[PDB]
Amino acid sequence: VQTQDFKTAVQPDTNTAQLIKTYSNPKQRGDK
Repeated sequence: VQTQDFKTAVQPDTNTAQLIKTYSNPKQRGDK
């Protein structure tokens, strides 16, 4: 899972979110 370019109030790059993204959306690019 790729990290986002920068953090946002609505979308923080939390470890829990990245763990959920493994099965929810593993193909997200992360390029804003």
